[PDB]
Amino acid sequence: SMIKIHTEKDFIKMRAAGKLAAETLDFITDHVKPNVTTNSLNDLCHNFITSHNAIPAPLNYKGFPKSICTSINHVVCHGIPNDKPLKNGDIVNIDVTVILDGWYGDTSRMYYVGDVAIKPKRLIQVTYDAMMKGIEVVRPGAKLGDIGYAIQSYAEKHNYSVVRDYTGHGIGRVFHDKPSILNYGRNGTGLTLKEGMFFTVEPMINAGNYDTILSKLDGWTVTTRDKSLSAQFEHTIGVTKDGFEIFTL
Ligand SMILES: [Mn+2]
Ligand SMILES: [Mn+2]
Ligand code: NA
Repeated sequence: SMIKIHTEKDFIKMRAAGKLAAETLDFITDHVKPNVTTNSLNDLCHNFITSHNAIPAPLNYKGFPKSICTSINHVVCHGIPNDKPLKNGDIVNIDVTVILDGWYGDTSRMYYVGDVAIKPKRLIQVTYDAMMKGIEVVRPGAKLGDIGYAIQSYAEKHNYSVVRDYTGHGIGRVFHDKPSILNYGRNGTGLTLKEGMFFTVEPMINAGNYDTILSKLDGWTVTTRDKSLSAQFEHTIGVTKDGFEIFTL
């Protein structure tokens, strides 16, 4: 597979798209509360994005019917906004992608709905830290499998499981580009990271068993086979002379 190598001019564009994607996530926070629907949140983020001269990449992407993904509780990823009210104690991932001047910024976060219990809180914390362990190996000369190994080792040694079938990806003027960034792997295996690569790191971590099911009904929604909670965070990153840069802050 072909890995695109980027110039400084491209980093500039990615910083702007990343920032706008981050700010959308900052913006929606105060709106997440009990008895709000994910449809309301979708419209909020949709209008935030378009009023900043940008396009929501998920809208009609391979038919996806909405502008953001909202994944509640045992939903693992790509949950579709709907009319169901959020409940006190729920956890939700909101995943945004903006296209700004032709360049994609892709990021997701976990949100608490009302007062959340200790177990959900611990799951979210380990997920965030596992993501960061993956990002922290990134530098020219490190190997792609180093990323998945850091994530997997951290999650599993904290007593959680790693979702295998859905991955990070290259990104830039394209939403999903080469290579796949697996969230599991053996250390020191796979292609060599080079200065100027852009990609996402987006691990999904389950409280129960690692096994997931894709909805045949809507074709998008992934849930845990065992109905245990799952959490995810995502950043878009770039490889620099000194390691990594996170664009989605
Ligand atoms: Mn995303
Ligand atoms: Mn992504
Ligand atoms: Na979830």
